[PDB]
Amino acid sequence: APSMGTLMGVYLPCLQNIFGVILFLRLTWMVGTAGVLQALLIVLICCCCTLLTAISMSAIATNGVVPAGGSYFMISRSLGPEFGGAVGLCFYLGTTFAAAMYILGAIEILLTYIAPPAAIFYPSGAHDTSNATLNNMRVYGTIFLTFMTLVVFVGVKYVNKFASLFLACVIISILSIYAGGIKSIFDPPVFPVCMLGNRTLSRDQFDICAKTAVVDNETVATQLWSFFCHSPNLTTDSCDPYFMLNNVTEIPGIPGAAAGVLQENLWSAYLEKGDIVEKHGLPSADAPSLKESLPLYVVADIATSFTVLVGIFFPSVTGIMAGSNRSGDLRDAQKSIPVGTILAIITTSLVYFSSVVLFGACIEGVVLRDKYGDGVSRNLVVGTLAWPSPWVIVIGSFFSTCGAGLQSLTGAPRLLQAIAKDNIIPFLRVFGHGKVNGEPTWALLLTALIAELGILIASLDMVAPILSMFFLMCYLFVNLACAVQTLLRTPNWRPRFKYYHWALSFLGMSLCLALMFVSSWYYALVAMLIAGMIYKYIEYQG
Amino acid sequence: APSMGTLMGVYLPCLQNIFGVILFLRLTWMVGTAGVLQALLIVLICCCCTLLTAISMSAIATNGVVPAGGSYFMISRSLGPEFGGAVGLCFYLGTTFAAAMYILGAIEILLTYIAPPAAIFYPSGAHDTSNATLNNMRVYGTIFLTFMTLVVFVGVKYVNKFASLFLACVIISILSIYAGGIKSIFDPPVFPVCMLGNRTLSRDQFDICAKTAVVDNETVATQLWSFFCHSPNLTTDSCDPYFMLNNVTEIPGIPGAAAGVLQENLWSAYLEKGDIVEKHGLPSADAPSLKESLPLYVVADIATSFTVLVGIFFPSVTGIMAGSNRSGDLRDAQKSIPVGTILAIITTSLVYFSSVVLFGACIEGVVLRDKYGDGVSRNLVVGTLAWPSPWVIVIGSFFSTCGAGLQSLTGAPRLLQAIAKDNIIPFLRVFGHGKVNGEPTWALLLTALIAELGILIASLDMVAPILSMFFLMCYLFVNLACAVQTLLRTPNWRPRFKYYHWALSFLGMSLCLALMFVSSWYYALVAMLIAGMIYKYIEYQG
Ligand SMILES: *[C@@H]1O[C@H](CO)[C@@H](O[C@@H]2O[C@H](CO)[C@@H](O)[C@H](O)[C@H]2NC(C)=O)[C@H](O)[C@H]1NC(C)=O
Ligand SMILES: *[C@@H]1O[C@H](CO)[C@@H](O[C@@H]2O[C@H](CO)[C@@H](O)[C@H](O)[C@H]2NC(C)=O)[C@H](O)[C@H]1NC(C)=O
Ligand SMILES: *[C@@H]1O[C@H](CO)[C@@H](O[C@@H]2O[C@H](CO)[C@@H](O)[C@H](O)[C@H]2NC(C)=O)[C@H](O)[C@H]1NC(C)=O
Ligand SMILES: *[C@@H]1O[C@H](CO)[C@@H](O[C@@H]2O[C@H](CO)[C@@H](O)[C@H](O)[C@H]2NC(C)=O)[C@H](O)[C@H]1NC(C)=O
Ligand SMILES: Cc1csc(N(C(=O)CSc2ccc(-c3ccccc3)nn2)C2CC2)n1
Ligand SMILES: Cc1csc(N(C(=O)CSc2ccc(-c3ccccc3)nn2)C2CC2)n1
Repeated sequence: APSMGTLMGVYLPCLQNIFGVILFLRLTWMVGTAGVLQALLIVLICCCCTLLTAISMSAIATNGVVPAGGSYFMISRSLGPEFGGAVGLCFYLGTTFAAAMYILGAIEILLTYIAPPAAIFYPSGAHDTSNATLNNMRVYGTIFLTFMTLVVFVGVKYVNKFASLFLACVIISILSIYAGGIKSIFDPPVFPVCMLGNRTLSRDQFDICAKTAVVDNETVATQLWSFFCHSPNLTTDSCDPYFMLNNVTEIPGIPGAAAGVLQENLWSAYLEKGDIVEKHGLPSADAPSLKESLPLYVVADIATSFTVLVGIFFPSVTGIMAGSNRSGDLRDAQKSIPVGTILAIITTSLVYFSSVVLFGACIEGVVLRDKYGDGVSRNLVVGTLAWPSPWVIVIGSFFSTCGAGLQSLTGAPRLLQAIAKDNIIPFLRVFGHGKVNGEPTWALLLTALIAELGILIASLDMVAPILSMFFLMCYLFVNLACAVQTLLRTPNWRPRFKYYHWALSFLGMSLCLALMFVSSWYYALVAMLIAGMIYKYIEYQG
Repeated sequence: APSMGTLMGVYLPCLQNIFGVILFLRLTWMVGTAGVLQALLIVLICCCCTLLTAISMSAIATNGVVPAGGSYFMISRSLGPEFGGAVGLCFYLGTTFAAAMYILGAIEILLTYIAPPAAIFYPSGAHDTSNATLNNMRVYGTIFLTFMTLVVFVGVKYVNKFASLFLACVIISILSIYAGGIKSIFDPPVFPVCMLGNRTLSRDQFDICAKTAVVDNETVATQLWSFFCHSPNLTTDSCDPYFMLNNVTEIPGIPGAAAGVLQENLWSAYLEKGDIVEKHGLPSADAPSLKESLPLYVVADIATSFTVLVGIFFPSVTGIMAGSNRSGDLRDAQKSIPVGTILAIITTSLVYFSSVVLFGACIEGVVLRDKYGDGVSRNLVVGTLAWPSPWVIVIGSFFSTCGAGLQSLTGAPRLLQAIAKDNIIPFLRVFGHGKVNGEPTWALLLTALIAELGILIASLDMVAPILSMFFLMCYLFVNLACAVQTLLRTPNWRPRFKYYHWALSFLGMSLCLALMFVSSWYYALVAMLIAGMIYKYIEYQG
């Protein structure tokens, strides 16, 4: 018999789950590659679909009748059980796999940056190859998932504390990054980046960045010159003409917040796979490039385009259902779910916009698209923006991913119990009537096993678009259910009196159905096929 | 009401399906990497498991009661329907996917070698990237699969003709390769291979193989010297010391059949990924190797070991069920299936052994492990062994793969109909009572759709071990069923009177159950789980 109210019941969980980790790490890459304007447009599109879905859900919940079950109950009541069951099952699978991926990301964040100094779990995998890190993940993520499932098994009263602490840490990290940005505007930090000609080269091989140097009144080896130039004598031009013709120089990578940098970084620059990231302002002579010289540069990892960028970014904006599916507590959910969801979504969108604009206007353009940090000692560029130190941002990202995973894991069992509580799927009957007070039991086991299988895979990033397709399908179905319910003599209305809600819901449904289509039609077809199969099975069961 | 007799009914299909294409292309790689002795041992192990399964099947069929259905009916009658249904379903899936992979391999053989000159289907894909070839396959394989399904739909009376022609072509290719081997023993061909120091380098960049040459009474550019050495003047040692210190030379790659080559090629040589294949007899100085010089060599593709080699080779020895599942024709199958299966299996094993020994004793060891042909103009080494020309061997391989795919496609519907003919699986009832005369109809559609999905994947090589696991599970279950049936008061006995059949079946079952385990336990666990799920579903249906 829980009742979590509005603020903690539906606002904090949604905001905490929405943030993810894309803001801390991939946001700089996106802004650098697509420019400020295109990044703003893409974030606006994603937030627009999410806000339209939230508004449709609020309109549906205005009736104040949802007793239990998340969006699945609403969809089943409005449209019909046959579609509602399939949508709920797909959404539950997506939520479980998203929780698994969040936990994996948190574990890998911890391994790479959190405590690599403590052997970076070297005994766990010994770093023989990528398999070593994969095993380290497969073990540590499982060790953490067991604890997460154990904690979530107890009533949510003991779950909201950890989520609140994680959200507090994430907010602290965001405030620190903004303070670092303002300080850089008032006092730029130090962050040298090595650029030869007008290109950029990873500063991980040579100790110093200079074609020639003088030690003991004599020319030096110039380790940089040693690479791509095997002649250790100054009076020699044997190696590639690029070194001799072009010139090497060092430029700040974090010139702070200034009008010039932001204005120069406005437009976008998409590069195909294998290209070399190079600044445009400074000069560079043209000469043939030796094949061996290619590795000693900065090369794009994947092709860059608006559609691919939108597909990559969209998942970071999902998870608005944390406060929707969770309905056991929060008495009088009618007056709580919509306001909380809208507030959290709007705050997240505003923070995303401000962060993207600041990143565009603060950091040097060349560094931004230098993904993986190979350009500068592989260290986190955004971390240096943090006021105190990169540790604050790294720990913030780790806690954010862990908390998002925990919130998704907590949410999934409620939806599973709601689906099974109704005799809609014959073989899910046992997964109902959990512990007293309505807590989900005997379904937490199923969700935990699903997450454990996902962890055992330890490569869920391969099937990235499947979860996005599931989430978009659920949102589109919610929008359509709201539209039909309003059409079919729905008295539920906000203070504004009009029929424009029909058009709004249709616009959102079309918008981020085409969104999923452009993201990956290849997997959208598979997701639609799975939904159809579940719908046919439901029809057979009747 | 068909009756195909013994020879054509059960012998020709099994033998023509067993051959595959591994003999023509990968056999040389296996013999070169693992040596003659280890290749003989591995082929012996695979053929031993296959022959033990065949003998167990013959013992079971000695009762002369199998009216219809392949190994599934035997297993269900002996052990029990619960296991039989699951084993039959897994075997049917494996056969369908094997047919799809065979058709894909045939299409890719045609694209790469059959008719690349006819634009190599350039308009189909334009060769923009690997996606171009993938689309070419996805289209041509479907175009061929539609025709294959259409032909197989008609009674087998119109199917055995194409299989007979394909088997005739394959036998012609085998005879040609043996004749070429004997001729090389009596008259070695010409096949220069470029070796620097004691290593080997692909002869695809430079026109001639010589560190220096004289044209117009002057030193030449020496294109080979241009690669890895960018100084175009003879009086210069700027480039890597390997070229100057070591010496480059040309050696025959096909010295014919001689005692020395075979004796020197006896022992094995396993190399880890990234290694460089080098001969042992000739000398080679030691000096540092430049990083850029690495690509201009011959590098192993994957790690080499006995277990991985056995796992790779085993699928080339399966398919002995072609004459077993097909039982609609061949009246009095009791006196036909065992003799035909044993004869075909023994002939295939003998041909494999002889071919491996000849390959070991004929071709130069260095070339053998030069997979993909990059060592010598990417052209098929085994093709040059053919007496008339490589075209005979290439067409033989293409026809062999096409025929194997066609035979598997023909076999699958019979097993599907047999499974559905019995009300064991509730939802397979519709897939029964095909066209008159017992021909499979309304199940050929399902098998064709499964094959079409596999083609659309066009990358079935990724899940290679799954089909191997399915086949090994089916064979092991057949062996266990034979053992139990003989134990449970089975009067079926051959002229030899003894109870050693129990021990023989147990030995085979253990042998190539551990075979699948060593091949891939990772996927063996998944296959076992799928079989258990099918068994539980069957139990529920009762
Ligand atoms: C890299 O070195 C070149 C050297 O030419 C610089 O271009 C100028 O070249 C003239 C020719 O002797 C010199 O007198 C100038 O001193 C050079 N300019 C400078 C600033 O040194 C080129 O400018 C150098 N790179 C950069 C970024 O300045
Ligand atoms: C860095 O330098 C390159 C080349 O110097 C410039 O981009 C063009 O590159 C082509 C090479 O095919 C040159 O022919 C052009 O002269 C270069 N400038 C143009 C086309 O305006 C550019 O300065 C930089 N390239 C980037 C930033 O991608
Ligand atoms: C590659 O060239 C070397 C050159 O040293 C050959 O080794 C011998 O070196 C001496 C030293 O001058 C020469 O007089 C000999 O003529 C060289 N031998 C030969 C056969 O030319 C080395 O033998 C050469 N490579 C091969 C495979 O013979
Ligand atoms: C080809 O040459 C290599 C090296 O010259 C020989 O294998 C050994 O390689 C190591 C390199 O670390 C040398 O130190 C040894 O002197 C080489 N010979 C040995 C260990 O007996 C060998 O002749 C050839 N390598 C092959 C065939 O793999
Ligand atoms: C060390 C590190 C750096 S960056 C990083 N990352 C993360 O920590 C995120 S892992 C992740 C990815 C996707 C999803 C997801 C959620 C909902 C729907 C679809 C997908 N969830 N979680 C990933 C590469 C960006 N790890
Ligand atoms: C151009 C070319 C060269 S070599 C080649 N190959 C082929 O043509 C064979 S494609 C193939 C592979 C596996 C199976 C199979 C059958 C039964 C059970 C498990 C696997 N069937 N078919 C493949 C790489 C060797 N193509």
